[PDB]
Amino acid sequence: FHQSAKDLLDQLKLYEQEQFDDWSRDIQSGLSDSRSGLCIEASSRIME
Repeated sequence: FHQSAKDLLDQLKLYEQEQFDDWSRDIQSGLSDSRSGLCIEASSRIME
């Protein structure tokens, strides 16, 4: 049982790391490209 379950645990951890690797890059790219560039503050409107 342990042999099987342990190997599964290793596979689970490897998948997690792969998804994190992408996730970290994803957010860093988004910010550095289009969402870190001096976010425009919210403003109210009454003219329209």
